[PDB]
Amino acid sequence: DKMVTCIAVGLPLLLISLAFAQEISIGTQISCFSPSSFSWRQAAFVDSYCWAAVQQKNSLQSESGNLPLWLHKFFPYILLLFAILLYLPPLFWRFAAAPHICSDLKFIMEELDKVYNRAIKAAIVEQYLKTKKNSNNLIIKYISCRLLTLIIILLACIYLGYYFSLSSLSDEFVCSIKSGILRNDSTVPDQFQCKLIAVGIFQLLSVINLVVYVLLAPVVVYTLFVPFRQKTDVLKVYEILPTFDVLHFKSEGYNDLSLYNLFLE
Amino acid sequence: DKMVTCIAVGLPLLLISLAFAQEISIGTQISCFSPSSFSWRQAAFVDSYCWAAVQQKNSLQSESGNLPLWLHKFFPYILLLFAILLYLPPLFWRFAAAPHICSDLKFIMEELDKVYNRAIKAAIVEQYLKTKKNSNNLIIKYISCRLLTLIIILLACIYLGYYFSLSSLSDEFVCSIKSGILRNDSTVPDQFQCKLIAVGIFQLLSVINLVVYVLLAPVVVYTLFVPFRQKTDVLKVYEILPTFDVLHFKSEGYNDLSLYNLFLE
Amino acid sequence: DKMVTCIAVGLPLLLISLAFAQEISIGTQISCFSPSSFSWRQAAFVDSYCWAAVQQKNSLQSESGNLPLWLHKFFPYILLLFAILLYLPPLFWRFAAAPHICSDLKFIMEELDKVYNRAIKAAIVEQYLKTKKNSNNLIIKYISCRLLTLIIILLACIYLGYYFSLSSLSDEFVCSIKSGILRNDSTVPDQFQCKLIAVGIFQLLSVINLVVYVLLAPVVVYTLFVPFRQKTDVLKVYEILPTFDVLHFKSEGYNDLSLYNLFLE
Amino acid sequence: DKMVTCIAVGLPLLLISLAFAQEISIGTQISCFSPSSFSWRQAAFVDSYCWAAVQQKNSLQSESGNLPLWLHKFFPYILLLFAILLYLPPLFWRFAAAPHICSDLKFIMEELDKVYNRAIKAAIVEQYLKTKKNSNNLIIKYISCRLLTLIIILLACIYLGYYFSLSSLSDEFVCSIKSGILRNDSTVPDQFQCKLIAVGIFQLLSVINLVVYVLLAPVVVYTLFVPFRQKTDVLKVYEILPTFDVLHFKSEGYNDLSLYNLFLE
Amino acid sequence: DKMVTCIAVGLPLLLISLAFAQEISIGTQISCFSPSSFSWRQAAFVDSYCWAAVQQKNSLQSESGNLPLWLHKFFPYILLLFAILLYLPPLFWRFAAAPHICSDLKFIMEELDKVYNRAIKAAIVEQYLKTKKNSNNLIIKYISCRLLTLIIILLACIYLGYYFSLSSLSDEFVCSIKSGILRNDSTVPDQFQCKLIAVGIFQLLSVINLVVYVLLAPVVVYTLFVPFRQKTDVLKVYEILPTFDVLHFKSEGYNDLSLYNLFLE
Amino acid sequence: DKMVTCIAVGLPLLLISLAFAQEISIGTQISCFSPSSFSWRQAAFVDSYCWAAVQQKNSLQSESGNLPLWLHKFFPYILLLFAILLYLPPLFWRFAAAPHICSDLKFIMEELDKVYNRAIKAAIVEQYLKTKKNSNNLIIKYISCRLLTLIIILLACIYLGYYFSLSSLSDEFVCSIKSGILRNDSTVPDQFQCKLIAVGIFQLLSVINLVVYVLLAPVVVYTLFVPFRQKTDVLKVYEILPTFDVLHFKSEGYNDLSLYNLFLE
Amino acid sequence: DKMVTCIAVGLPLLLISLAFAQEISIGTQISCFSPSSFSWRQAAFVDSYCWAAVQQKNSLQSESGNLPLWLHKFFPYILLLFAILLYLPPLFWRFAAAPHICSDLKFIMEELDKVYNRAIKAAIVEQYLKTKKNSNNLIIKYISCRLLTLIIILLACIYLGYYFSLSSLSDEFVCSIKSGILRNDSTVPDQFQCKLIAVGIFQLLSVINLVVYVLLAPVVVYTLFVPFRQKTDVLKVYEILPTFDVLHFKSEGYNDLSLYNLFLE
Repeated sequence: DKMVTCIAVGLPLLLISLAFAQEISIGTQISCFSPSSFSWRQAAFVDSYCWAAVQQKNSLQSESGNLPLWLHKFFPYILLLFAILLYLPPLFWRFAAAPHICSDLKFIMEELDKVYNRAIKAAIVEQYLKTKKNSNNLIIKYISCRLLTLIIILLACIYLGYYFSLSSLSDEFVCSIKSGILRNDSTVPDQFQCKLIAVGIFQLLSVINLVVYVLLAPVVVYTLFVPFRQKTDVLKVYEILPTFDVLHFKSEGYNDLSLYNLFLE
Repeated sequence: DKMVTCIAVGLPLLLISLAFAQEISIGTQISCFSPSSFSWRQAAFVDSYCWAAVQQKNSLQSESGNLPLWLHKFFPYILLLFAILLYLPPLFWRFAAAPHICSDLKFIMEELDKVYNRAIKAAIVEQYLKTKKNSNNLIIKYISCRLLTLIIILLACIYLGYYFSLSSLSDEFVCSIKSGILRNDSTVPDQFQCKLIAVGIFQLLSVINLVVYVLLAPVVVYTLFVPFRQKTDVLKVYEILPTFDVLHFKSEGYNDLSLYNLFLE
Repeated sequence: DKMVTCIAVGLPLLLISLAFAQEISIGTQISCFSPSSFSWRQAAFVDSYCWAAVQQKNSLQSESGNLPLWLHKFFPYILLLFAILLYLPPLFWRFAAAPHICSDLKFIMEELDKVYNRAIKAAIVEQYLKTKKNSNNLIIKYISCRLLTLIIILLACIYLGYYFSLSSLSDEFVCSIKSGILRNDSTVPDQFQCKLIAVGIFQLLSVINLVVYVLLAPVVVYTLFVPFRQKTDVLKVYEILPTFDVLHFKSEGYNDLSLYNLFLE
Repeated sequence: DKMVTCIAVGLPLLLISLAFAQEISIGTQISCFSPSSFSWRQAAFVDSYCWAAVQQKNSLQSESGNLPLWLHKFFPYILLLFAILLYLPPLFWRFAAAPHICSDLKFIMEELDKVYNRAIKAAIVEQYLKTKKNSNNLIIKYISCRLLTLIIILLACIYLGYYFSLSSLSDEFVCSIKSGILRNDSTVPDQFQCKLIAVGIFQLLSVINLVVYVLLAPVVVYTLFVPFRQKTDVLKVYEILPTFDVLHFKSEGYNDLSLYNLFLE
Repeated sequence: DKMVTCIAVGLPLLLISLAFAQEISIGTQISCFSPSSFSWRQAAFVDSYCWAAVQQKNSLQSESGNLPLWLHKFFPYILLLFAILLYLPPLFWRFAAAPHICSDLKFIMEELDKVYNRAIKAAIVEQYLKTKKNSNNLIIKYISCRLLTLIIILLACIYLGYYFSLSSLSDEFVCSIKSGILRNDSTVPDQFQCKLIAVGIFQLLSVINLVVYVLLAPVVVYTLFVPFRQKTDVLKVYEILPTFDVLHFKSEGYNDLSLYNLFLE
Repeated sequence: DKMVTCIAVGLPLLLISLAFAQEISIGTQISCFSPSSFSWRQAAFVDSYCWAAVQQKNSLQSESGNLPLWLHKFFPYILLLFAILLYLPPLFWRFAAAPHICSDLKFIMEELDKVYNRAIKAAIVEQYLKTKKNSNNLIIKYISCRLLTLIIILLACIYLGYYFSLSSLSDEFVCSIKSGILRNDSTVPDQFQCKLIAVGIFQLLSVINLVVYVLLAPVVVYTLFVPFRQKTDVLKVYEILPTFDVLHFKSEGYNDLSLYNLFLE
Repeated sequence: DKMVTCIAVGLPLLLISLAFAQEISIGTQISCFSPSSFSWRQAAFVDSYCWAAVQQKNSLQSESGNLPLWLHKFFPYILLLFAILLYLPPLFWRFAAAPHICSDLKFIMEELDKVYNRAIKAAIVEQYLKTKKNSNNLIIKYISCRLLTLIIILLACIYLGYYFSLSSLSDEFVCSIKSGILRNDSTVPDQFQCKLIAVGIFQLLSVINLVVYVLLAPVVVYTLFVPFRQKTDVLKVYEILPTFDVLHFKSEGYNDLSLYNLFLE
């Protein structure tokens, strides 16, 4: 549990703290080039016009190549989704298996105090491996979120891995008010070479979250390999090995593991 | 309870966190095109004038087609309503059935310790199925909110499903101060091609809440199908099957379900 | 209690959350039309002048018809009053009847454990209906707030019902600085067709609170009808029926209502 | 206690919530009429000059009649004083009589369990009226704050009652920089017809707090009339009647008042 | 304790709430008269220049009379000092005498239960006045803060009493940039009749805190007069009378003072 | 402990509250003299340029004398360091001696209840002075922070004592953009007599923290003088006298010090 | 534990408080030199353009020498990383060894109460050194983070040590809009000698965090030297000496270390 909950608590909390670190350094959102003192409010109009008309013109206006790319407006907006989608398998395990694993904890704790009163009588345990001898496909419904956590983290490395080769010239784009000319065909200049403020802190943030998840994907791969090195195959681990390390979850007793020191002599 | 409370807690909390994610990225609300440096305050006057006169002119001024459409001013305002209307059936069940289901929990817990002291005597339960043999239309008054939660989520998919085909050209609209000409008929230009700032984050938010509710409406449909696969029809499930899974609600005991392991041998 | 406290907790909390939803979308408060770049501060002076001189000129300056109507300056200001006036009858019942109803709860709980020890002896209750046989006009002093809650909710539907037919042209009004001409009679233009920013979110908020209270006034009317269908008239319900449903208030016991299951066989 | 603490808790909390309702709708504080684009900062200078020179010129500059009236700068500032001066008699009673009334509560609770063990023996109280037969002028030191709460509420109705007849033309006042002419006698215009922004929400707030206190002053007058209708004069109520209703303060027991039901038969 | 802690808690809390009441109504800090549209930033430069050069020119530039008077820049800054200096003697008594007075409370409570078990035996106390017969100059180290609280409150009435006769014309002062002329001797006007914004709420705050402390200094004088009217001089009160009223500090018992009612008969 | 923790809690809290009192009255940070309406943004550019180029030019540009003095940019920045460096010896004693002094407290409390049960037997203690007869250089590792607190407070009086004689003319300094001339040698004026806003509240804050620490340095000197007047030299105080006053730390008992009253007779 | 947790708690908390001390004194982020009143919004456009185009031009535009150096945009951004990377080894030890060291604490506490009941019998312990005689490479997996904390702190002194010799002239850089000329080749000036606002508080913050870590790196080196001076080599310390000082972790008893005082006589 603890090596799983370490990642499953610290990593979306890391990503939401990093999203807030983005959110402090916002300032404004976009700047456009107003044509040399024609007003103040017309400049903010053109700026908000082009920041609203990024997604809208499906034709070619930036001549960038695959220019319908939605121009990375949404990194707090995407990172919120990715943090809560990594947060949902802990919520699923904590709201659909924690009473059942608490009953399993009560079972193994009455089993260990049964061993304790067997040692008290030394001044039945033999059946409890047979109590967990059945099929029990139900703990494989718990193991599926451990693969489902690898699913979102793998595509995040493909999502942010798209963000590097995007960011050559996907920031300075050319925008217009063509329907503004369509009113009068008289006055306003056509194109304004605007530019987003965001990639100065966004592009060098796709170093960090990418290199964190790539250097942690084998740690989540390693979550499905302790069931291989303790005499049982993945078809046969069904109840023991997803409880055997979970025997170390809450606490122990004065002789839960000191018998090994006692049986040593 | 738990598969119901999972959705009924996480989903309006999702929608209110997404409403706050909208509320951080507001900035301003609308920009209008002031006619080339005639003042500063007259520009904000025209801008607030047209943002106040969206709903008012019932005649044709945008030439958009069904242009009395109220121009999506209200998405935090609508989403607040939809979050609290999804929040109200949990409030109704928690304030009108939780003492009665707590009495049901006390009844089934004294029933299970009656089974426990029957096992203690092995070192009356036979009547308790007959205690719940009556009509009891009262739990069908609890099942109605499970349909009433499907009611609001279904129309939300029709509400946001309206929002896509709306958003072709329901953003750039044309506005005027015609009563301003009616003062003097002298000076001010007539029409100003204003534009809302909102749909750049609103329209690509009607992807998310739509696709979440469509991929969760069969999960709320599935809330009325566990009463079909356990030997009783929906006319006959009245008390057992809305308590049978609710037997797994708070906790269990050392032998509430370990008898199956004991009766196995 | 619970069907009463459901409304009496959730509805003024709804109205104060909706007042805060108004308070987020304020922006500015009013815009006026400054005459074409005569200053910046004179524009804000004229704007604050007319937003301060709404109530003051009792003569006809808007030519609107019943134009001394105070021009809806006060909807957070009125809604705060209406929320706290709906909050005061719960405060009155909780600070003037909750120790007495706690003594009533202690009386009925010693009555039910008297029934319990009567069942223990089966291995005086007959007097307790006569303990509550008197006049007791004092619980009618508790029933008066249930009518007093209907009083404020009924006039709120007449208050907001006034707000629809008001809002035809009670927003664009004409204002002046006539005493400003009285200084010099030289320079300033006379009238400025100002306009409030508020009714774009205020008028379509008098849909919501109106239709909520109209669809909840029969629910508060229904609070005085359970005392009619249980063999006693409103002159004779004095103590039983305002305690009979209040017997279901805190909790019950293992045999407070399981005797009906026991007496069934 | 409870009918006293109802007012003494809810009413200064009402006035401080209403002061904060003023504090949200502030905006700016005063506007002055800058003479037609002479600068921006000189306009704010003149505005802050006249908002600082309201109290200073003791001679006649507004020609309003009793124009040294300090021009209602201070309504959050005065209302804070009036709220804390209504808050101080509850603080005085809670910090100078609550241990002594807790000892009185301990005395009457050991008196009622003395009655309880007298009823247990039925399977000395006769002295306790003589324990409270003395003079005890000390509870009259508690009754003085009930008159001292009427003192501040009465003058508040004279304070706000002054505010109506003030507000005819005590808002638009005329101000100058005469010492500014005394530098050069050259350039600046003399008088500026400024105007406070405050009375649009201040004057129609002296409806509310006035009509609340006038419709609650007989409720505080009624706090000194229950000691008249229970066989003792105000010279003779000294200990019984300011404890007799305070017998209903914390709670009761199973037979603190059920003896009346028992003695009925 | 309680009549001391009433003042010692409520009065610096009053002064810090009044300091925050100042802190809400700040707005800006000073306005200066920019010479008729020479820039915007030069106006704020001159304004911040003169608000920084108030204390600096020790020569005569205001021609006010004793014009090195530092021009009351510091009333939140001074009032913070005066609040914490009135807060420090409660901190000193609570951190240097509260365990010793808790031991004194434990001593007098075992003394009163010794009287209680003497009354139980009626079905040694005679030595305890001799236990407190010594010199004990140590409680005079507690009485010194009661004089030290009078020290700061007395000079505060001389500090704020200086503030009235100051405020005739200590607000409008004349300031320059003479070193600015020393650059070029060409362009900038010399003197600017600036004015502080502060005394409109500062001077009529030296009514309030002055008249509060003057009407409370005899209440702190009265703190050293109860030791005179109970048979002992101030040389002989050393332990009894600073504990005799402190016998009424925490609570009492069922017969701590009801013996007087018992010995009455 | 208590006379030490009084200073060690109240004094860095005083300095951080005074740093926040600085932080409220910031406003802007520096003003520069823009040459008579050449733009707005060039003025803020020059102002931020010179506030960034204070430390950079190591040559003579202010002609002030020892003008590389870094111009007191850092008083919240320095005061934060000095507050946390005075906060660190309490952290060191609380995280490296509080369990050991809690064991010492447990030892002296079992010693005092050993004296208590000796008095109970009157109806071994003689060894406990020999238990603390050894060398114990380890409490001298606790006494070193009491000298290390005097170290930082002494240099603070030399740090702020430098700040007075600095502040003659270390505020108005002359700055330029010489590399700006190096672009064109055409347009911009060379020098701008800027001035910091800070010393109006900074210089008259080096009165307060200086005079507080000078009037408290003998109080920290007095922390190493109680070990001289109780029969042992500083070489011999090792365990008794840094525990003897620490015997008065948590509490006492009914006869921890009342034996002196008992042995008096 | 405590000398380790002192640094491991206080030092990243120091660095994050110092990062927030940076975050309060931000103001703006960069200023550029707009060419003499050509607009307002074009100035902010050029400023945001060059603050976005710092990293982008990989060719020579600053002529600084190794000018692709990314120009220290990221000191809250880097310091957040360094604080959480110093925070992660405490998280690793607290989530992967604290239950095992709690079992070790339970083992040594039952060992000390075994010594206690041996002393009670004086009115088996001999095996417990042999219980910890094995290899136990597992505590060397705890000692690796103590080296891994030295890893990040060592490179931080090389990271900030790079920052001094960088900051000669890595602040004033030259930037252009060359693609802006490529539109028209007509109007805009080419180069703008902009300058970062950050190094006035950033460069003299690389004094502090550098000199803190250099004066604390031997304290973390000293964390691996107590295992050398207590008779065992680093190959043989495996369990005793990383538990021997951890015997002083939670608390002790009345005779856990008072036996040394008892065995002294």
